[PDB]
Amino acid sequence: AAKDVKFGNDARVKMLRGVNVLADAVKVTLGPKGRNVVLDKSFGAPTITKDGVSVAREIELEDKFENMGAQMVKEVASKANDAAGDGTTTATVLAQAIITEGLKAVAAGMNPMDLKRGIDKAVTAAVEELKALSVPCSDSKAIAQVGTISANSDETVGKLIAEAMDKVGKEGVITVEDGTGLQDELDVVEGMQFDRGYLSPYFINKPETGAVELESPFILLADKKISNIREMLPVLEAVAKAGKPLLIIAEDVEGEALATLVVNTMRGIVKVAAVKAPGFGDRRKAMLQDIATLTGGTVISEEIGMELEKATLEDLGQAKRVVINKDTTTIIDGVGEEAAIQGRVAQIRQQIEEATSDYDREKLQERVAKLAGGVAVIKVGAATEVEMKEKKARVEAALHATRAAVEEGVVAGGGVALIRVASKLADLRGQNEDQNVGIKVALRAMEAPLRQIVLNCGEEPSVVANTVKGGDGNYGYNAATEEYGNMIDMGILDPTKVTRSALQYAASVAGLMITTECMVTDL
Amino acid sequence: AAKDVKFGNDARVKMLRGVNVLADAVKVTLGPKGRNVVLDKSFGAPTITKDGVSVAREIELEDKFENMGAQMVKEVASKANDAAGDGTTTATVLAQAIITEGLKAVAAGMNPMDLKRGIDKAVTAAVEELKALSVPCSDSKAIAQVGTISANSDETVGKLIAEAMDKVGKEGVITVEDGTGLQDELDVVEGMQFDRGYLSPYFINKPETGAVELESPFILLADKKISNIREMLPVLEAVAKAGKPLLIIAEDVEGEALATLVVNTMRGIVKVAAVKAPGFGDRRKAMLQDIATLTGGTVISEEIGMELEKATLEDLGQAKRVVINKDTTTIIDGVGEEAAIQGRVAQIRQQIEEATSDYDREKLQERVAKLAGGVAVIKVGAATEVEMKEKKARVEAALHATRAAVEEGVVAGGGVALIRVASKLADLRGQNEDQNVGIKVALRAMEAPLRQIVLNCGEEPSVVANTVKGGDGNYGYNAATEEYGNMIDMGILDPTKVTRSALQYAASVAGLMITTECMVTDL
Amino acid sequence: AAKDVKFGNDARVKMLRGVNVLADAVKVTLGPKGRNVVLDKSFGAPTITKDGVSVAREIELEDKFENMGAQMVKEVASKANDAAGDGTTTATVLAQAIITEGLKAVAAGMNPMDLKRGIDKAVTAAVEELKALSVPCSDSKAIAQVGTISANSDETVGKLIAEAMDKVGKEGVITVEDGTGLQDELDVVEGMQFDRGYLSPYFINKPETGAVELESPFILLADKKISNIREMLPVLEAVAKAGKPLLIIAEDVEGEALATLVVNTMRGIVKVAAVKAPGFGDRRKAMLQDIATLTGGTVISEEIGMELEKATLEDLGQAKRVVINKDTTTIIDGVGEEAAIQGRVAQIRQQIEEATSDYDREKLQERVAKLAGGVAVIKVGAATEVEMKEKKARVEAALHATRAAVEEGVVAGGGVALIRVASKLADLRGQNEDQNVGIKVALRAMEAPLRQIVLNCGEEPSVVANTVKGGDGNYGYNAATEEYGNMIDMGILDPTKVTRSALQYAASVAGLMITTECMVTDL
Ligand SMILES: Nc1ncnc2c1ncn2[C@@H]1O[C@H](COP(=O)(O)OP(=O)(O)OP(=O)(O)O)[C@@H](O)[C@H]1O
Ligand SMILES: Nc1ncnc2c1ncn2[C@@H]1O[C@H](COP(=O)(O)OP(=O)(O)OP(=O)(O)O)[C@@H](O)[C@H]1O
Ligand SMILES: Nc1ncnc2c1ncn2[C@@H]1O[C@H](COP(=O)(O)OP(=O)(O)OP(=O)(O)O)[C@@H](O)[C@H]1O
Ligand SMILES: [Mg+2]
Ligand SMILES: [Mg+2]
Ligand SMILES: [Mg+2]
Repeated sequence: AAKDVKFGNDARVKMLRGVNVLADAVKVTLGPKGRNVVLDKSFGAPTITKDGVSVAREIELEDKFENMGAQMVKEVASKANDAAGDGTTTATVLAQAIITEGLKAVAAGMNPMDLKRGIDKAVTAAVEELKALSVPCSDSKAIAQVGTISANSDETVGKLIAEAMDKVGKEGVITVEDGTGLQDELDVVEGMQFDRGYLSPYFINKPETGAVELESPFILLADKKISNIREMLPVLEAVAKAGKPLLIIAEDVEGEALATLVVNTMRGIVKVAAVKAPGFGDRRKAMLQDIATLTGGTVISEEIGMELEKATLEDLGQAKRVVINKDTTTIIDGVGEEAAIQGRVAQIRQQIEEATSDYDREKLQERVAKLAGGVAVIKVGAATEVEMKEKKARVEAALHATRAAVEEGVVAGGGVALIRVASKLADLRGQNEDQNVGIKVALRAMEAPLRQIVLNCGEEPSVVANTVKGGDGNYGYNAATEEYGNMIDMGILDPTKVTRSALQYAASVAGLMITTECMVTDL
Repeated sequence: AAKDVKFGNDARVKMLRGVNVLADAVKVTLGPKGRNVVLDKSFGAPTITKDGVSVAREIELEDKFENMGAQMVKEVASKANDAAGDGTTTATVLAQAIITEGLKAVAAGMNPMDLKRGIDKAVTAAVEELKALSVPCSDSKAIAQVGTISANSDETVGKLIAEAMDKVGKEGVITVEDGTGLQDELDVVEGMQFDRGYLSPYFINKPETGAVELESPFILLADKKISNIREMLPVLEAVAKAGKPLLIIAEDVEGEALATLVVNTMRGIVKVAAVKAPGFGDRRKAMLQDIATLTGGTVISEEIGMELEKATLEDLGQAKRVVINKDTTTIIDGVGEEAAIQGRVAQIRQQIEEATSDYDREKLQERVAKLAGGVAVIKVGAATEVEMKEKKARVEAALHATRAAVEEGVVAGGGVALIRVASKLADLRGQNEDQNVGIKVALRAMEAPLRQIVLNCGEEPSVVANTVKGGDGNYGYNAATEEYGNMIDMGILDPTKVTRSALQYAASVAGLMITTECMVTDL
Repeated sequence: AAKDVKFGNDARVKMLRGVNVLADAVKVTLGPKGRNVVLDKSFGAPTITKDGVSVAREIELEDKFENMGAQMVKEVASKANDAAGDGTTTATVLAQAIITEGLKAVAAGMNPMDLKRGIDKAVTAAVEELKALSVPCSDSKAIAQVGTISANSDETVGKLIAEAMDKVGKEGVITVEDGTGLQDELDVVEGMQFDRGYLSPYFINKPETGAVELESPFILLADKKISNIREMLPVLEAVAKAGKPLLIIAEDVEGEALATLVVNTMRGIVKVAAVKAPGFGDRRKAMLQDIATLTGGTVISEEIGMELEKATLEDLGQAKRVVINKDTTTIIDGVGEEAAIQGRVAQIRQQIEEATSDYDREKLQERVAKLAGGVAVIKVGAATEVEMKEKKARVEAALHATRAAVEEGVVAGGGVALIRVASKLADLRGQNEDQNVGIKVALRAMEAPLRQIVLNCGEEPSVVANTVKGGDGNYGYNAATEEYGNMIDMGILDPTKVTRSALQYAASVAGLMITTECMVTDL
């Protein structure tokens, strides 16, 4: 079953109360003045983390309708999180701001659909304007700063990510592991990364992220593509011994060879993942060799024409870790000696001398980049296990945000980017008055992030907001030092990606909420 | 179990209260001014859809008798929905209007049976009069408009359906799929559609609609009719490999061949559907070939006399999708090359030159139409999964209504058609006064839809109603612009089919409700 | 599920109340004036032990939030206990002191993060300063005193530990067993200890401490490394007879031999642990022989080149007890005669005469130390089983603390060390006022231990504190005699390790607690 059915105003006030409890609990957290949130545990000491996200996860309300409103806006943070891995609190205060004024306009008699249309138009133009302002990333200091800011005042994690990207760039892979010990640790181990993915998706390992991950696995470099089981038999058994995954790098991922791997790892003997030698055609064989040289068992190549059968137990290689993902196959560390690797480099280096053309030159540079690009490993600091798991989360998000920042650039942080955008949209209008109110609702909500940051400092939101709007460009308020200045020069940046995402998800959920004619729930 | 038994007036007031709660919740929704309904979910954010239907599904009342009244009238929307796929809200306000005045007349002492007879007579004549007024559909713009109107202000879905029907007409099949991505998408893939249905009803797949649906299935064109298992063995095994359905298009659906398909797909090996080559006799073989040319493996024909055995692995064909239904067998996309297809066209095109007669000419044109008629695919827009599933529903209904409109035409929308009909019946009378009151009850209820649309706009129902009744023809009120004008010229049309259905189901359930001498329910 | 969510001050007062109940219950206990705590049992008489730890284990509160605060600070004692095995009560009063003033500062409006930073800085410098003051241990009387003090006024246990360490030093192993009878017991049985650990981490026995323990096991000294099963067959069967564990001491722990032991003890026949002959290379064989001479079956050596097969049933040796751990393999008691042992000593003693060099001299001395170093066994006094199990705990902790004291020295007890450290940090400052308050909070809490000890005596904390701070160095208050004096001269010492640990864990948990923006718990 029997349902309770309402109609009219009574659903709106319920929703609003529910989003307010959630947003108010979450938004404090934001702003350096407030610090941490505690999250209760059934056993032992509570968790202390400054996660807006950590706070949101705990919010559930008694009133069924208020709880619905809270769970709905909670979707904002989660989507912003999944998409950018940062800015969930910012997204939550933007949503509350849009929902609050939007529902007030509805109560005033304004058309919900028009309000939503206006909000949408403002967000569409705001995003374009955000792209126009955003400017790209810089060297490791800037990367560290952005990372720190995106991790909420962990400058350590910020530096780590910046250094890791300085080593491998985007190209290498960057990974995060629990720390070997209680320090933030950043080290480049020989990542060779080449562009497959796995085959049968059924190779997916623990990483729910749609990847696979092997630790100290063995690496069969079938250089030729694998003809026979026979050729595999020796390596498959070496991998049969437990804890040693096997990674098959044959000329392409086979039928024959692949089919066997799928069946064997299907029966629990020798878990195993397969990927092609990189590229196509000729370069494929040359690349399959670069992997051999890196993982130490240098297989007599496909280029040579020698087979997997040629490939042997010597052929098998090994690395502390290998991941095969959306990106690639990435081998982290490698048996292959630097001697062999650096020697291989010298070879290809002459190839470029000999090579008549640019094409051969391009193809060679592609190989050196893959084989030398390497990989950067971020170990979250540790001791105790709780703090270690927490810092790991921050490093993960900070990395994600910084990566985005590097691609298309970051914008002034401290909520000033959205304020500059809002001021540029002062003349934006819609098809009618109600749509115009919706536009204004959105532009007003764009000041909320800066205002909450200031409020958390113990300062006056309107005064600081008024002063920032007074200047222009990167002029903003540094909440850490409580001084005005050039946000970029002070190193307070936000990846354009997280700002954009926070705004779009906030407007999206807000738009939905806005129109509720009738509500139905269990009695 | 022990029952509670009432009698007399007390059942009527209960029913009326129950239909009022349901109808009032539903009818707001209707009218552009009101927007969406929210439907609560046990997990996550509520659903926002503007579905009268969505609202009705949630309505259940505490008082057992009131709940009975609500569940009864709820049958109106569901039947109108099943029959026309649109107009459920319109049907619900017509029912409430008829039930309300009808029960009042009963309370006044009027004979229930006569009241029902009068209502029935008015509806019978009204439907005839509705047919007299209705006028047929037009080109893609009109189709888009009607579709939009039938989808409640989704002009996008309206355009899609209109374009899809412009491509294949009625003849081709039109289908709807979840969008590949988050856009309304409309594309014609080579539908060849021929008239069967499936040899065994036990071939129905998941589509509860009594159709079976295969994705990228293999197509055996047994041109000759299939003699042997032997001939099937090769194709059956190719289909044995999983995910590839098999579609058997042999000269007719067999015994021999059919029986095998029924047994094999019965054991989970090679799921499989069979249909005849189209038509009978000679044309059958020629048509079975058109399918071959379309699905790419051109089987040596029955016309030739070559067999299924002649037919091979080359013979097997393939298409992204095939549906076998009430309509036909429809192959969407096809392996068969345009080269082959267009060449086949040229052949038959000369056949028409050579052909002595009209008969041969007709038969040939039938084949080109089937092979060229093609098929239109409507992809509801996507991102996120919720909105995507919703828009898909709207496109489905809009399509259904527009299809009906194209067949026998549409009538002025905005509730004006029923108002014109009602005015034409002002002199209608029955066998007695009570029957006359029933007639008047029905004619009065016919104004309800226009009045509710206006009420939802925030305007005055009586004033607008009075003004529309004042003019005539397609003169009506445009609720979107709040201007009077020619409904047809403004593109506000309703398929005559949904209007007729809404009225008949409303009168039908209303008639039933009207007479309740005694009521029995569980204690 | 549903959660209750609070925010603001209300979490802090709850936490504080919870830590106060726990700390107040625990801190009495500390100080000689108060004696014991009773712990209720479901059956029989209550347990009487003076364990702060015993009291903490029983603390659970009704109010869910207060209980959380109690369980959180309870983590302080447990970690200090795991790390130093003493000073849990001291750690608890330091935590209460830091938490109390820290939360007061927060309520006053001070920045939690800065408060925590200040506390952390003070603790970091305090620990450095603690190292500067600490001074190393001395002969058995001093060891006894420190042990007694660390065991809370069991001078008996103190003497035992001191004597045990005087026998074997650190080098020998010291162990604790339930008393054979109701006395503090203390005896050196021939421990020969060398550094392995176990070949397989699946040899771990009852001892949860990550060790193995065998009673009267048989000792196979495979001097040569074990080639064959054949060689093992005789000894494996002798060990097959039950209750006699087998310890394999072959040239190294094998593959061949090791693999067999893992499989056999895996099937419940002959439980068995394997360890290498000590060292590498040549010295390995010589050392493997020292074990033979000690466990009585002197195996024809690896040095000789004779094999396990050479080794026989005579070869097998036996000892009341053997433990294989983090430290080593340690054989306690031995079949091997003193005749053989002392004779072996004479041999190696001449080796030193002959030996040309220092290297050979060093290697030989290493062997005599291992073979003669011996082992000290501490039997907690007994009758009745309850008291016996209790005294055993005290001896274990006292031993642990005294061992730490011997390594890097002890500091003045009675809480004076922390008071001296605090006075040396009077000018320590941070980045801002809030950080300065945090520093002061920590320095103030450092007086808490001495103040509680005095309070438990029935004296005035402020007066005694004031007087101790008045003097300097090891000047302190002897709570047993209620006289001031030189803490070291009076034998009141604390291992620097327990003092350091108590302070760090107290500050660590206190720091966490301090910042709670919001709290979430089950309804
Ligand atoms: N010194 C500073 N002055 C002003 N604003 C700052 C400063 N440091 C960081 N910020 C801003 O705070 C926001 C990022 O903090 P945080 O990561 O806590 O927010 P969030 O990402 O929304 O919350 P969460 O990380 O839990 O999702 C950004 O807009 C950032 O620019
Ligand atoms: N611009 C307009 N002016 C007047 N009436 C309009 C306008 N647009 C649509 N309508 C009318 O609204 C009705 C269709 O809307 P809707 O689909 O919401 O009603 P419904 O089909 O009864 O509800 P549901 O689709 O949930 O069953 C039609 O009678 C249509 O002509
Ligand atoms: N004669 C004494 N005068 C002053 N203080 C003393 C005296 N004897 C012991 N103490 C002090 O009491 C403390 C050790 O006692 P105790 O072991 O009870 O404390 P605890 O280790 O914190 O509690 P628990 O052992 O249950 O963890 C030390 O700081 C020690 O120096
Ligand atoms: Mg963040
Ligand atoms: Mg409709
Ligand atoms: Mg103690």
